[PDB]
Amino acid sequence: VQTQDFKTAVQPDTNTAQLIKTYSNPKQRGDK
Repeated sequence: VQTQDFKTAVQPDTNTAQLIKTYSNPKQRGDK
């Protein structure tokens, strides 16, 4: 899972979110 370019109030790059993204959306690019 790729990290986002920068953090946002609505979308923080939390470890829990990245763990959920493994099965929810593993193909997200992360390029804003």
